Amino acid sequence: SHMKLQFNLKAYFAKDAIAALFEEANSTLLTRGAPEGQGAKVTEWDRIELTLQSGRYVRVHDAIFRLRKQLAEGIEVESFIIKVPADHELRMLKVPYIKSMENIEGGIQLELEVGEAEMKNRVPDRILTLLEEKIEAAKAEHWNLLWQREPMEHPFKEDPTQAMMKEGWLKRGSSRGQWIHGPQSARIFRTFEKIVLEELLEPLGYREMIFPKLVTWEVWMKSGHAKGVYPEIYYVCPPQTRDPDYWEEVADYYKVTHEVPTKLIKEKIAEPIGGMCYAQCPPFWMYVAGETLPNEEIPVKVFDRSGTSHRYESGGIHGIERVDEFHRIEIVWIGTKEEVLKCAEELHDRYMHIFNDILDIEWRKARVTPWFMAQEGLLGLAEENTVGTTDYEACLPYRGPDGEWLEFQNVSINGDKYPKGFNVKLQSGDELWSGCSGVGLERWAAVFLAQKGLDPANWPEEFRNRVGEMPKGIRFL
Amino acid sequence: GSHMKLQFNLKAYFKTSADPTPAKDAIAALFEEANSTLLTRGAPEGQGAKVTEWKLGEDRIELTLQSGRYVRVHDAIFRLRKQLAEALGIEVESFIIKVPADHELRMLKVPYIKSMENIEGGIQLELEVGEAEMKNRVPDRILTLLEEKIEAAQYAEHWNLLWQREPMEHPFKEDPTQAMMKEGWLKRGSSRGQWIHGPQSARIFRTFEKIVLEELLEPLGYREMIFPKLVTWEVWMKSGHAKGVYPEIYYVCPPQTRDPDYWEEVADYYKVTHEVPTKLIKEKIAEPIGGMCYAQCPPFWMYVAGETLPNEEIPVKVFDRSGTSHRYESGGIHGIERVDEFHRIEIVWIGTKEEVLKCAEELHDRYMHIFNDILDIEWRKARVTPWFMAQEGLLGLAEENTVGTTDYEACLPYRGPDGEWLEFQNVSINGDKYPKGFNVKLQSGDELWSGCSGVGLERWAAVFLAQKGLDPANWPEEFRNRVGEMPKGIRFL
Ligand SMILES: Nc1ncnc2c1ncn2[C@@H]1O[C@H](COS(=O)(=O)NC(=O)[C@@H](N)CO)[C@@H](O)[C@H]1O
Ligand SMILES: Nc1ncnc2c1ncn2[C@@H]1O[C@H](COS(=O)(=O)NC(=O)[C@@H](N)CO)[C@@H](O)[C@H]1O
Ligand SMILES: [Cl-]
Ligand SMILES: [Cl-]
Ligand SMILES: [Zn+2]
Ligand SMILES: [Zn+2]
Repeated sequence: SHMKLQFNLKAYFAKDAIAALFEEANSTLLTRGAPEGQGAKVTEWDRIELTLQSGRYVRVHDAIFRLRKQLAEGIEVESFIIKVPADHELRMLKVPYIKSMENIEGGIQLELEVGEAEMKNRVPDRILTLLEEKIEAAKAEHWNLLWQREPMEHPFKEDPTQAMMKEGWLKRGSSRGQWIHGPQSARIFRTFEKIVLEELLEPLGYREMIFPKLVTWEVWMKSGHAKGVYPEIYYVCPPQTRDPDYWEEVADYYKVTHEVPTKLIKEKIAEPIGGMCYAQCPPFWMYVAGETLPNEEIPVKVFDRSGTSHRYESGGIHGIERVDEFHRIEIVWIGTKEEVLKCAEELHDRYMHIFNDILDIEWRKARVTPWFMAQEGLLGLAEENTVGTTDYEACLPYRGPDGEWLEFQNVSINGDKYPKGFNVKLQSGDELWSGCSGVGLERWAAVFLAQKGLDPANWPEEFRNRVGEMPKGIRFL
Repeated sequence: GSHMKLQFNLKAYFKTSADPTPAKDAIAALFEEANSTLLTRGAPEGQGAKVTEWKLGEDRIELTLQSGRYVRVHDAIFRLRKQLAEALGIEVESFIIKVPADHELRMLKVPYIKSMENIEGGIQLELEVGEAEMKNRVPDRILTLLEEKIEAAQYAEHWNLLWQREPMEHPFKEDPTQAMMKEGWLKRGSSRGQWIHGPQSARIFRTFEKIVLEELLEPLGYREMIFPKLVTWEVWMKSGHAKGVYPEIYYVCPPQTRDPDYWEEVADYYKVTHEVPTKLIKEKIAEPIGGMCYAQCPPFWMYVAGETLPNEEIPVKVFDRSGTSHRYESGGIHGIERVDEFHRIEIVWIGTKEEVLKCAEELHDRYMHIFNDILDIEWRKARVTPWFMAQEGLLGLAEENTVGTTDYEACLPYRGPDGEWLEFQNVSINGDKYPKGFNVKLQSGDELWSGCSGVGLERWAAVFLAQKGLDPANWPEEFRNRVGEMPKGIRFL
């Protein structure tokens, strides 16, 4: 039912002549209605008690400081109620500045808890917005094909991870979804990196940088990840102190029992400062944060390959196609909208050549949900049509004729999100855009070895040329 | 030191059958026999364990056992249990250990220790232990623990010169980090002691890395691997780091669940306040599973853990350069010479003692060429406290004269004529520690040794740029050839 939004405030801050002010304040001072007469109205009333109410227009905490002006010839809060319309009931949720939440036979009734400082800082605004966004939501990722290569014959049908484990290419690491790469598998990773460097990054004029791998909340606040990335983060906590005396109990406990006291260690570490590299590109942005670029400096074309990314993926035993610790080449570009779109197309042309002529794999491209929207809790598609992600996918023969194709890398136009988030300006003042491309080496390896096999004699001439003589593994009895 | 005897004193009783009375005399005979034959086994002349008194009861064959260094009372009582069960439930009354010590120790919370008091000659420990603990060899580990804390309470870091280069002219005296910041080579990252390297600084790192590959790793036949960067408690237990690495690790905690409903409260908090609720997040993460890469080599050893290597497969010569190392160093605002996040090439080798010694020699020879001929820096090397001991909280040297660490140090002219030199890399011989810790064997049954070498790229840069400056025109020809044409940085208004 069409219930109405209602702001309700009880507040208090010798004179009888205030009858020519308060009576007319309900028709002159607070009458600023948008569609019609939608201002603050009917209610009852230096303890000057106010019970005045409002809707979306001329808010009760925007009108309460307007009465601070008129009466000038601190505000203490008593009761605050927000009646929010909702077509159906909603689950109980704890949200700061909310004391009570109740679903009824009408909608949702919130009981907020604010001071005058909280009213000034716009607290009821964000609570409303969030609650309205939860009721608006009260489905699925987007996908459509752009191009696919003609089907190929697939003489190799085995799981490449199984094939790699059997043949001593790699082994499982100690941590969840983690691998140790022996000489052969390492040779494959470095050859993919050499290809991306020589066939893409150098001819396109990209410059190497080293991005930080420990990412703080500050970065993820600016990148928007602080909006919903939490389920997949590997959190990092420093110790509360470096004082050995403080850690002696833990060390002594271990030395006697041969078990590390993980519960006591958790008390002795600080709250998390952030987490391990997740999307890779965000910590780069502190390099350009608050800066203004001269127009001759763009497009800024940069890449990183200096470490591991960590994601707490879904449970189960997987191959190197799905891991909790991975190795990516992050490619980032910044410029005008036109340059960002042009840079993206330059990359597509270089990726096409690589996958067709060097790896000679069967692959496709598809428009999907923007990486940044997915990683902060959202789905669907971006508002601007030029903004979004293009996914690169390839078949894994072992998965069967109907198996799902593996996303092995992406290319994204991010719009002005990052330049806005990190406050990066252009000298001319024209809007800055950015893009990025993530190359997953474990994913390239899953695709290549699933299609081509582990035998150099069956790999394309172009790849084999770039590999050199394959190294030997470490053999055991 | 104290000459006082290490002694063990156990008051206990058995129950290896259904309850009798005093109904067997062979008990008296086997205790006298054990003192003369059984409890002497594994002990030098007259240093065996002794049952010094015994009495019977209702299913209680109570005895007072005594011993020293060998055939310890927690080991000897199971020798007696096997006897008193095959010839015909251990409960402990008291477990006393007297340990020689010069100085008195501040008592601390240690499991299975009821009492600790000073005596003449050393320290007396009354243990709170049962039969499971004795079988587990808990008394042994308590003794090792106390011996470590007694050894530490005596009269820091060791240092002795091995080779030094003839002093060079030092025309550049700027702090290379300040110089690099002013010229747009790098900027500080958001995290404590963290840096973002622009095109110019990254070019330098990559050139060092190429020098190590081409001048060392390739001609010496090293094979690249990729070691894990998130390190688990399992790895650090086997490496010994679990013994005291704690004050300096960046701890890693996974979420307790991926369930988005569990994390809704966190996201909602941020959306309303614009603040990340770090206190609530700490409640929602799991206990730490380990921490970020610290020594780099330990997680490799999971590759060889519990395996046997064929003799034709050694020496095993591998390296890793696949990511970042993280250490919670001492506070203060510093340059790239003192960082919490660094990039190292970890070089590892495994084989026999003589092969490991040889591989160490080969690396030293290649390093000497690099620093003398290519970087052309003023440097030295010195024998120092073994890296693995220092990261366990220990000082001094290993008692095997060949086991230890050689540090490479170089002067930073901005620190002045008397400033401390900077350690920029090391080469270590680690003995059997890692093969033993991870259970790696050799087919021939001969001992397996390993070593490692850590090349810290930030440290190479701090040293090279402090001595040579940031201008390529003043760099050595051999270095300038390898760098190629330096790239432009990103210019700001
Ligand atoms: N758990 C994982 N295991 C292995 N590779 C992964 C994993 N997650 C992502 N990748 C690789 O990283 C690429 C880009 O990751 S992404 O989430 O889609 N997008 C981003 O993070 C962007 N910032 C670009 O890197 C993917 O195409 C995939 O190849
Ligand atoms: N906090 C740090 N910042 C930068 N570089 C470091 C830091 N700590 C160590 N290194 C580099 O890593 C090298 C070896 O580190 S070590 O602690 O001495 N020893 C080890 O951990 C051994 N496993 C060898 O890697 C040092 O010589 C130094 O060059
Ligand atoms: Cl990130
Ligand atoms: Cl480590
Ligand atoms: Zn990105
Ligand atoms: Zn090492």
